[PDB]
Amino acid sequence: MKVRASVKRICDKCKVIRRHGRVYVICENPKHKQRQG
Ligand SMILES: [Zn+2]
Repeated sequence: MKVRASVKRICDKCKVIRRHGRVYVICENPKHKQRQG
């Protein structure tokens, strides 16, 4: 899975996760819930 997206942290609550060659962006703020790929 690959997409032209580079989910980066936005505020002091988002965290970039690392999984099967995949990445996620989870945060208390729902506006920062992103995921690479
Ligand atoms: Zn955030």
